[PDB]
Amino acid sequence: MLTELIASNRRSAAIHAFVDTGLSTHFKDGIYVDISELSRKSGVNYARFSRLCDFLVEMGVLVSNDNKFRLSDECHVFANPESFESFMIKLEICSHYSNAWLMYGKSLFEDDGKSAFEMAHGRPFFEYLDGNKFLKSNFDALMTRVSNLIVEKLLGIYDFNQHNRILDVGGGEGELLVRISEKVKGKHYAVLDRYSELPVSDNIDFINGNFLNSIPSGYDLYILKNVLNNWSDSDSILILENFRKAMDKNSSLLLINMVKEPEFSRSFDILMDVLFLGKERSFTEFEYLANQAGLVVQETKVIDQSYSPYSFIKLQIK
Amino acid sequence: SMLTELIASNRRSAAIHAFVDTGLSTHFKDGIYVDISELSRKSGVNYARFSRLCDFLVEMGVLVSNDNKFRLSDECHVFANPESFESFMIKLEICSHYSNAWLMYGKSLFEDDGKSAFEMAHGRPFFEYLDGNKFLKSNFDALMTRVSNLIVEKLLGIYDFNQHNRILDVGGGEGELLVRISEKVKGKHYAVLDRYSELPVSDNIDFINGNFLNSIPSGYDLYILKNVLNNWSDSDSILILENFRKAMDKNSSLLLINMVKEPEFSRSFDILMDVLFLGKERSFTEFEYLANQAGLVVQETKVIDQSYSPYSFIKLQIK
Ligand SMILES: Nc1ncnc2c1ncn2[C@@H]1O[C@H](CSCC[C@H](N)C(=O)O)[C@@H](O)[C@H]1O
Ligand SMILES: Nc1ncnc2c1ncn2[C@@H]1O[C@H](CSCC[C@H](N)C(=O)O)[C@@H](O)[C@H]1O
Ligand SMILES: COc1cc(O)cc2c1C(=O)c1c(O)cccc1C2=O
Ligand SMILES: COc1cc(O)cc2c1C(=O)c1c(O)cccc1C2=O
Ligand code: NA
Ligand code: NA
Ligand code: NA
Ligand code: NA
Repeated sequence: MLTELIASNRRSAAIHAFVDTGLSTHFKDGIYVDISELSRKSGVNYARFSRLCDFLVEMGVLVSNDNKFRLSDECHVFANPESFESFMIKLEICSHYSNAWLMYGKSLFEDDGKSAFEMAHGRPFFEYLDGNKFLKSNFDALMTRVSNLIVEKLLGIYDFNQHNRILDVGGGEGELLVRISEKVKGKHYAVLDRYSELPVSDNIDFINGNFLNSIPSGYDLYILKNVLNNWSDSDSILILENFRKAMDKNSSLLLINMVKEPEFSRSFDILMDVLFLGKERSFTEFEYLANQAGLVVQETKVIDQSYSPYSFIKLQIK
Repeated sequence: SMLTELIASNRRSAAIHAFVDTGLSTHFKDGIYVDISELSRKSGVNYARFSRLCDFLVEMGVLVSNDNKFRLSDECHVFANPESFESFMIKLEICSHYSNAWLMYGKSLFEDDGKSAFEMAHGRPFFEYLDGNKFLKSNFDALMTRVSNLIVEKLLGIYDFNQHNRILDVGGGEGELLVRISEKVKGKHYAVLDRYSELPVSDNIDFINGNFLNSIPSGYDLYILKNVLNNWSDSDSILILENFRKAMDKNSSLLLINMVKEPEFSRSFDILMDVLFLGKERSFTEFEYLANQAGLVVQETKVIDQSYSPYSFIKLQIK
């Protein structure tokens, strides 16, 4: 078993070959595929692609019957190139992620606050993405897709209608607030991120800002989704301090994050270390940082997403 | 979820790599419990960040956690020894050259030029490329030396090497298999053929710089071909075995020894052979077919059980 654990990478690489080529897009709506006919149609090598299909059956990605193959129920997402899972495998084993992982070991002996990613590429993750269209488009697309998947549940567990002026900080392409604004109308909607060129969307104010320097005041609802996992404890407190300075007594901050729970994998925690010198935090750790910034936890809920549990934390100023 | 953690399979390999390649794992010898605060003080590794990696290694079953200390699992004792095959395996498994080969795998399936994904990434076939890369050649040859050393006792146990006079190991690399056999089976002539820019030296071994695609030398009564055919197409595999038939007389024997594909075990190795070589992991049946096409007869077959994989042992003579 230990040699196949060492060879874990091979599972990721096999899925990449199947999905990144678009071969998986021939397996829509649970159809059984004749690999002989797929080979003639697409010009993929029959015998060598048949061998990859056998390894995908072993992995449980494909199901074998009547001398054909279908995607498993869970793996229907691989037939859709717009699926978050399609964008995830495109990034997971890309050359930039690989080269960052190869600096991980060395990064554990350095104290200069440089991520494994920065050691490999010469700039921190988001600064590097500014000059790399492959990384930025695919990463921003992944975040747009997971945002889209949480909007319904989020609207369900919190009354957005009470609020007037809403700012999503580090909101990226602004998918979260665009989808919220279609359901909760007649509000003011703003999205802050790092924009070389401002996005444009009906009734969205896009702001080019820096949440390490300042959060703009005069909003009664702030959102910070999947940002703190990219930052040290020190940088996290600084971001939360900037919220406290921007917020008055009536303001609310919705802190929304993939949350660390003992039953689930630590693999994401380690990726945040490699890419950002960040971490996946528990409810307790998030509460500690918030208290250090002079904020108080007024509500906590868990949102069950398919891939991971999510922490919903409503914060107000002390 | 299960699907997102399968997509993230690479993270397991990378975590093991960071733990072993740094030599951190060499602090966990003899199943001792390590205090990560002490290890940090001694080695200068970040306590908090290394403690998180240890928790992932516990999840994987590489480490065992008791009273805020960590030991290697019984199975993973090998990670504390930098001479172990497993140490060399993880240093190659996610190295930049293997990674870049894997990123060409999908594209390689639409080409019919007989270029491996490795050659598409690097501009030369695997072994030709290793001639100009000491990192890959030294670590690959070291891995092969370690797995050769692990099979020698079982091999001597299942075959009578003492009946033979002149022994050639073809593609024998650093010559570890014949060096270890020669310490237990004395008074013989021992030769090792491979691609040598400079000939290795070892008491009573004749190292030959050769090419088994062009010719194999006649005048030996025992020939060995271990873990070579998995690096070659069916066509090139047949050519290698024909070259043996042309080298052999009716009294010659060839021992064809290979990791063998059985349905109970993972297809992951078969796919690696495609990526690196346009090779494949073959069944007993497939090996016997290639041998028949080359004009060789199966005298004997056995299975050798190694910890990680089954091995095919096939004795061949000419028709
Ligand atoms: N200093 C900074 N100021 C503002 N935004 C920043 C920033 N550093 C990083 N970001 C942004 O932080 C985001 C992290 S990814 C999270 C995106 C979005 N909140 C979602 O959950 O889907 C990226 O969009 C990145 O561009
Ligand atoms: N054309 C060629 N002629 C001879 N040896 C070759 C060759 N092409 C590759 N090789 C050798 O084939 C070997 C494959 S790895 C097997 C090594 C050894 N027999 C063992 O089992 O441990 C390598 O040592 C490589 O250098
Ligand atoms: C670098 O990857 C991420 C960074 C984030 O800030 C947030 C997420 C990710 C992910 O990779 C990710 C993922 O692969 C699957 C589901 C969710 C996420 C993130 O939220
Ligand atoms: C390129 O990898 C190999 C080529 C071979 O001819 C034989 C082996 C290998 C391996 O990679 C390998 C491994 O990773 C772990 C255990 C055994 C082997 C090979 O025998
Ligand atoms: Na296609
Ligand atoms: Na990612
Ligand atoms: Na050469
Ligand atoms: Na040898």
